[PDB]
Amino acid sequence: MDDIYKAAVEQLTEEQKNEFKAAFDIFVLGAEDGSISTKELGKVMRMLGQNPTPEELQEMIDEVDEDGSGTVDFDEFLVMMVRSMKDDSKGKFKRPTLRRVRISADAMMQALLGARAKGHHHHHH
Ligand SMILES: NCCCCCCNS(=O)(=O)c1cccc2c(Cl)cccc12
Ligand SMILES: [Ca+2]
Repeated sequence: MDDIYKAAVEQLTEEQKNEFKAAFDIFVLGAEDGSISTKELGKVMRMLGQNPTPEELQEMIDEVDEDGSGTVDFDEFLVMMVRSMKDDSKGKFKRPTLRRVRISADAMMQALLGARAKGHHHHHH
């Protein structure tokens, strides 16, 4: 990924990396290679209530696939989380376009992370 994103991944503390790593494992749940691909990508999207097609799944991976690997590995999935975090920027001018569907990284992470304790009423989630 980008040098900046790469640094961001390394910057994350043990807890931060562990927190993100949880999504990676869940994302590649059953993944033979262990990386997140379109098949795995769609699985996570389904959990979030999204059902993107294979074409969309590959495109989504490309977003975090600077190397054009086509898949989101441990370092790649971390970049996605970092990308959304950016310099504390969210954006609201994007509006529904060239997609019509917007999924927040934080919301997605909670969907994947929220599979153990709590999750019934968030509360400090
Ligand atoms: N404010 C949100 C920041 C934008 C970055 C999130 C991307 N938003 S996204 O809809 O393209 C998206 C959602 C969930 C998982 C994704 C995976 Cl595993 C790969 C690629 C895209 C993914
Ligand atoms: Ca990659």
